[PDB]
Amino acid sequence: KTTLKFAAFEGGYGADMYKEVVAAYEKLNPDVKIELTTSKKIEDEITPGMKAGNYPDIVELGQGSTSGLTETLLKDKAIEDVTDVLDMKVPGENKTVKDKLVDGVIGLYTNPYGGDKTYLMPMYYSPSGLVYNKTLLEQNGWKMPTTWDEMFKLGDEAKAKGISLFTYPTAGYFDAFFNALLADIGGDQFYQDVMTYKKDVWKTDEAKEALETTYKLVTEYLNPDTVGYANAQDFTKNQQSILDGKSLFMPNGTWIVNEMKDAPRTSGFEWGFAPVPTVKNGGTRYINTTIEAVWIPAKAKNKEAAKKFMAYLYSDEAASIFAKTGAIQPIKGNTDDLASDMKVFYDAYNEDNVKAVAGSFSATATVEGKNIKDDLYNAVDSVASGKTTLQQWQDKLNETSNALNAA
Ligand SMILES: CC(=O)N[C@@H]1[C@@H](O[C@@H]2O[C@H](CO)[C@H](O)[C@H](O)[C@H]2O)[C@H](O)[C@@H](CO)O[C@@H]1O
Ligand SMILES: [Ca+2]
Ligand code: NA
Ligand code: NA
Repeated sequence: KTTLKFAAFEGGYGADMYKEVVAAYEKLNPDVKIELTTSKKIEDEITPGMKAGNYPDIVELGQGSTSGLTETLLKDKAIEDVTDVLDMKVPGENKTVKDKLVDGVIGLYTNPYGGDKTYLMPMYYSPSGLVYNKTLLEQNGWKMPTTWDEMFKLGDEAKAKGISLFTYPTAGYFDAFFNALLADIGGDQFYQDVMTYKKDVWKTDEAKEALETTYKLVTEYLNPDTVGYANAQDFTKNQQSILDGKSLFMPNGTWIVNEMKDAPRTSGFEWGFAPVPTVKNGGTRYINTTIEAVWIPAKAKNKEAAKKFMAYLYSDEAASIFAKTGAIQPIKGNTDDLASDMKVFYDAYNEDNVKAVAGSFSATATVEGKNIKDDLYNAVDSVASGKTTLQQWQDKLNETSNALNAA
């Protein structure tokens, strides 16, 4: 009867998840009609509607997308406050969303403005770090490095066999990379200082070491085809180098299995997962808790019906549908009885001296002509191409961060 418009980003977990979730919600609430749209370019799909005033009612699109639409709408104050959804009952169950959510998932990612208001409800619960061919390392006797000195020495040995040490799909995948690396060096509070634009945080030795370590990685041990493929159309080709054995490591999450399931691979390939190495021996290594976001535009016409469907996305019925391709909703018990192909990822949490890290940059203030994500993530391509020095990389980060601190 009543029509709801839902637009969901199609990623490594696939688009058939939302087709099956929408149909299940329409089975529970037959008076609700959901016009589902899935696309790998959500902004280009819904922009004609937003330009014509026909906004979607609910959008699944986490931060760090290629278009940056979620961050743009947060800057423009165009995303509805959905704090009340936490206290809403999940359709078909006798519990609230806040009761089912895992502890600590509400933070700077879900509350980008820094307060207790939730604007981006957490989607998925994927650990992020480095993925590799477990078989290739074992056949060459190469142990998984825990430090970057072991990492660079491994890159020297791999190049003698025609293998580059490092690659990445797009430069945006350094969000989880730096989240772990910054917490590896400076610690928990230091990472929060970076996300909250603490004064002169990028002039600290901890922040300089994270950039210098990433500098040597992308200027010497990078696959020569990485930058040329670091786009929305060719990012799977950089990931394909891992399956072909031409690259050893790349930063990614649990969606990589279903995303590359039909791709060719070296004989006996097996997915390996590990946290991002730290700098010091025996130091704590962090695993990034990568979540996406579901939200409601401020210009949506059917906000109440979208809130009830958003609460349904945390039901057990929707969780079982999402988990078929590796998408683990951030609800309790969802890491129990995990699929076999997810075990190699979540078992990394059981390693010694390994903690979790989560969050993104604070959207509490905006400065004209400055994006801190471009100066840290997107700048990796310029650094790898040789157009940006280590000092220039650090100076622009400090200038933009301190400018956001004063705003
Ligand atoms: C190129 C692309 O769209 N890849 C998506 C991926 O989005 C990327 O996620 C990483 C996370 O480290 C980073 O934020 C990057 O900027 C994003 O483009 C999705 O996370 C997954 C799962 O939805 O599907 C694709 O791989
Ligand atoms: Ca120091
Ligand atoms: Na997962
Ligand atoms: Na999977």
